[PDB]
Amino acid sequence: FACKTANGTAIPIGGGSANVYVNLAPVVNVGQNLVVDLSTQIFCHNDYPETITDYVTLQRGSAYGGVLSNFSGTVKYSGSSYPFPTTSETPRVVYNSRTDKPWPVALYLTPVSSAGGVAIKAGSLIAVLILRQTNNANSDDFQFVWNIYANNDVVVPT
Ligand SMILES: O=C(O)CN(CCN(CC(=O)O)CC(=O)O)CC(=O)O
Repeated sequence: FACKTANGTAIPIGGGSANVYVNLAPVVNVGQNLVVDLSTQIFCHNDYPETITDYVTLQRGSAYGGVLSNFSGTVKYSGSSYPFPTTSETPRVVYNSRTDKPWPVALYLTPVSSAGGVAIKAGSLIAVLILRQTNNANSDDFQFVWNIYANNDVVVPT
């Protein structure tokens, strides 16, 4: 089991970490959601699908910088919604193919009442998402750590 980002950075068997640089909507009004869809940026595959089933969770998601200060969050994982920053590990998603498939994570971020101006600075760390990978054969328990960085400013107009 291994993962890759949309620009080709890999995390190999056994886990590791990588940076993910994401374009964000440059403006988000009070009452609207800023969507950070990681499913178009993070992909994973099972190397030996005839031999083993791999299981994948969002073990935890943390917010940083302007996301932590200026937004109220939820994370959708494989169709279900949870608080973001997270308070529990999600259910497991099955990976059963050598073809890379999306990691089905999206953040829904709406401005807090105090947000105004540049609410996320371009280049800043906005999130760390920990993917936990297990399997149905042995006790392997691997962490794939995704450090999410903003490519551009996000403005909340005032
Ligand atoms: O997980 C696999 O793909 C192969 N499994 C078999 C698990 N299968 C049972 C079966 O194929 O009859 C679970 C499944 O139904 O996918 C071997 C193992 O026990 O580690």
